[PDB]
Amino acid sequence: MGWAAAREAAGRDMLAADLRCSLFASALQSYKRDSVLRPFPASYARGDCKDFEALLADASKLPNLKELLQSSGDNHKRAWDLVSWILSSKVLTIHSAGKAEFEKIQKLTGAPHTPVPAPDFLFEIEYFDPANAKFYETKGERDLIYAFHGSRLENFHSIIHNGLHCHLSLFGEGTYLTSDLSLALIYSPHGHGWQHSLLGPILSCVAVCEVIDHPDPPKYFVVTNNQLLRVKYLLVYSQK
Ligand SMILES: Nc1ncnc2c1ncn2[C@@H]1O[C@H](C(=O)N2CCN(CC(=O)Nc3cccc4c3CNC4=O)CC2)[C@@H](O)[C@H]1O
Repeated sequence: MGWAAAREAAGRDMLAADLRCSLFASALQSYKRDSVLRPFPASYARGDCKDFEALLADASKLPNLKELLQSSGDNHKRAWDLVSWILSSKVLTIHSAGKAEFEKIQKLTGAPHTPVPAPDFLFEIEYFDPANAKFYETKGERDLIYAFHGSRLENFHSIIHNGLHCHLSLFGEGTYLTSDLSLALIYSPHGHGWQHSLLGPILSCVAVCEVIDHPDPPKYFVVTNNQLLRVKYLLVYSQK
């Protein structure tokens, strides 16, 4: 996606654009970047060779999104290229939501049984076709379940773009979900986001999943076929 298209997208929802940059920074900065930074910007790869040192360096030169947008940049050329890539997707996009939807989420997942904190920011994932149509076609007459999934921040760039995978032979294969946000949170410790983020530099992210209902101390449950679920919301918490 081009620079003018990037500037319109970022201007329409800066906190959603900022999140996508913060989640990219978190994956990039992680020692696990080789595996967690997927999708990877092809501009920073030769063949199979990913140049994480070029990418880490260029990432650390990105100004905050207010500065990037207010600066008429042909000098912020490398930054625009990178932010344009970050905010591009033909499959989905992300939308800032108000805590008028945290009420909705709570109603969908079920009233909490244990004290829980309120997210500082909430975000919804909009899926475009064929992906969107495919999900509802798979769903059919079956009703949708809403459950939480906690994870380390460096995993959310890959979780969002590639979806939740199923494994990591051993113990327990499939994705673990819970209707108690207090259980999901123990799997979502604070991680390092982006120093120029409007959300703040240290964040915790919890996913809300749309689960197609099929026979599948707080209670939890496991989803083995990954065609039956998708991240629909993101609960973001900033450390103060
Ligand atoms: N596309 C992806 N990119 C990077 N990580 C991805 C990914 N898709 C899934 N994952 C990540 O894989 C990790 C994974 O398989 N794991 C890690 C931990 N483990 C058990 C476990 O998940 N238990 C478990 C138990 C109860 C509740 C919750 C969890 C997790 N979240 C919860 O809310 C099972 C194997 C996982 O943490 C997940 O968030």
